[PDB]
Amino acid sequence: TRPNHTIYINNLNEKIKKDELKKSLYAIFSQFGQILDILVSRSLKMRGQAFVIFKEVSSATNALRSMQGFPFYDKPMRIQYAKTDSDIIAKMKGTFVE
RNA sequence: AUACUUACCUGGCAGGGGAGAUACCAUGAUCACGAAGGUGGUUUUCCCAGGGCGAGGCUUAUCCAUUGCACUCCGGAUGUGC
Repeated sequence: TRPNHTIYINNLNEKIKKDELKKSLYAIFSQFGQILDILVSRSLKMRGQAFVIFKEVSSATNALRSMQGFPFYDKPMRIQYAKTDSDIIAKMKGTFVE
């Protein structure tokens, strides 16, 4: 609930292949700012989810506000801030601990 | 259909890995203890050829499970090709 560089997206369509999903998330979410990375896995724990990492928290906050509920492959997107900093954010900060 | 008989038409030949090495066994080698080797085994190194076993992995769809906070791939099942 507290703003973050990374947004967490769930309720994604699980049928969509990994590169396609990264691709289509990039298209939609660059409109709000510079993206450092989009992480997708199709494993059991991680399917249906993506982390979009932005350079600025303000882009993240605007991306979260605007896209909340957005129809994406026949499913509304659920978006939150990530609970924890993404490794590349934390290393940028010197906050990083293994 | 099978076996033989006669007539007619036809008709090449040759083979089954190869090459090394073997200290050990057999061949109980005809000259005062002995050949070397060769041959046949055994073991082994090359040239390797066809099979056996299929651990693992690649690919794609049905069903089942999953609403999951990660940043070291990575749920289950079943089937065509690899």
